[PDB]
Amino acid sequence: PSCKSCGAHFANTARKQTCLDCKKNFCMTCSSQPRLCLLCQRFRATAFQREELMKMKVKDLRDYLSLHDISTEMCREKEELVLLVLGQQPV
Ligand SMILES: [Zn+2]
Ligand SMILES: [Zn+2]
Repeated sequence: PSCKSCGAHFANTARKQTCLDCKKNFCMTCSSQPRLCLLCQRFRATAFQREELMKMKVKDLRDYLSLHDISTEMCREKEELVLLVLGQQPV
Protein backbone atom coordinates (compact mmCIF):
# COMPACT_ATOMS: atom_id res chain seq x y z
CA PRO A 1 0.00 0.00 0.00
CA SER A 2 1.32 3.41 -1.04
CA CYS A 3 0.09 6.92 -1.83
CA LYS A 4 -1.47 7.17 -5.27
CA SER A 5 -0.22 10.75 -5.63
CA CYS A 6 3.36 10.91 -4.33
CA GLY A 7 4.08 7.18 -4.20
CA ALA A 8 5.32 7.27 -0.62
CA HIS A 9 4.52 4.62 1.98
CA PHE A 10 2.76 5.04 5.32
CA ALA A 11 4.42 4.82 8.75
CA ASN A 12 1.16 3.14 9.74
CA THR A 13 -0.94 1.66 6.92
CA ALA A 14 -4.03 2.07 9.10
CA ARG A 15 -3.56 5.82 8.71
CA LYS A 16 -3.72 5.87 4.92
CA GLN A 17 -6.50 8.15 3.66
CA THR A 18 -9.01 6.75 1.16
CA CYS A 19 -10.54 9.31 -1.20
CA LEU A 20 -14.34 9.09 -1.15
CA ASP A 21 -14.43 9.97 -4.85
CA CYS A 22 -11.72 7.98 -6.64
CA LYS A 23 -11.37 5.51 -3.76
CA LYS A 24 -7.58 5.39 -4.05
CA ASN A 25 -5.24 5.70 -1.03
CA PHE A 26 -3.32 8.90 -0.19
CA CYS A 27 -1.11 10.63 2.37
CA MET A 28 -2.75 12.95 4.84
CA THR A 29 -0.63 15.59 3.09
CA CYS A 30 -2.01 14.49 -0.27
CA SER A 31 -5.67 14.86 0.72
CA SER A 32 -7.86 17.48 2.39
CA GLN A 33 -10.75 18.91 4.59
CA PRO A 34 -15.67 14.04 3.13
CA ARG A 35 -12.00 13.06 2.88
CA LEU A 36 -10.85 13.72 -0.69
CA CYS A 37 -7.52 13.66 -2.49
CA LEU A 38 -6.30 17.06 -3.71
CA LEU A 39 -7.30 16.49 -7.34
CA CYS A 40 -10.80 15.19 -6.60
CA GLN A 41 -11.24 18.11 -4.19
CA ARG A 42 -10.17 20.51 -6.93
CA PHE A 43 -12.65 19.05 -9.40
CA ARG A 44 -15.54 19.15 -6.94
CA ALA A 45 -14.80 22.86 -6.54
CA THR A 46 -15.52 23.38 -10.24
CA ALA A 47 -19.11 22.22 -9.65
CA PHE A 48 -18.46 20.28 -12.85
CA GLN A 49 -19.19 23.41 -14.87
CA ARG A 50 -17.94 22.87 -18.42
CA GLU A 51 -16.33 26.32 -18.58
CA GLU A 52 -14.36 25.75 -15.38
CA LEU A 53 -13.27 22.28 -16.45
CA MET A 54 -12.10 23.66 -19.79
CA LYS A 55 -9.78 26.01 -17.90
CA MET A 56 -8.04 23.08 -16.18
CA LYS A 57 -4.59 21.88 -17.19
CA VAL A 58 -4.59 18.91 -19.57
CA LYS A 59 -2.48 16.90 -17.12
CA ASP A 60 -4.98 17.46 -14.31
CA LEU A 61 -7.90 16.37 -16.48
CA ARG A 62 -5.97 13.30 -17.59
CA ASP A 63 -4.81 12.45 -14.06
CA TYR A 64 -8.28 12.92 -12.60
CA LEU A 65 -9.79 10.55 -15.15
CA SER A 66 -6.97 8.05 -14.52
CA LEU A 67 -7.72 8.09 -10.78
CA HIS A 68 -11.30 7.20 -11.64
CA ASP A 69 -10.05 4.35 -13.84
CA ILE A 70 -11.16 5.94 -17.09
CA SER A 71 -8.88 5.71 -20.12
CA THR A 72 -8.07 8.80 -22.19
CA GLU A 73 -5.94 6.96 -24.75
CA MET A 74 -8.49 7.55 -27.52
CA CYS A 75 -8.83 11.29 -26.86
CA ARG A 76 -7.38 13.73 -29.38
CA GLU A 77 -8.81 17.06 -28.21
CA LYS A 78 -9.03 18.62 -24.74
CA GLU A 79 -12.82 18.89 -25.05
CA GLU A 80 -12.98 15.08 -25.14
CA LEU A 81 -11.33 14.96 -21.70
CA VAL A 82 -13.86 17.47 -20.37
CA LEU A 83 -16.71 15.38 -21.76
CA LEU A 84 -15.38 12.32 -19.95
CA VAL A 85 -15.15 14.23 -16.69
CA LEU A 86 -18.75 15.39 -17.13
CA GLY A 87 -19.84 11.84 -17.97
CA GLN A 88 -18.57 10.23 -14.77
CA GLN A 89 -19.97 13.00 -12.56
CA PRO A 90 -22.00 11.52 -9.67
CA VAL A 91 -25.74 12.18 -9.66
ZN1 LIG B 1 -9.56 11.20 -5.39
ZN1 LIG C 1 1.22 11.25 -0.82
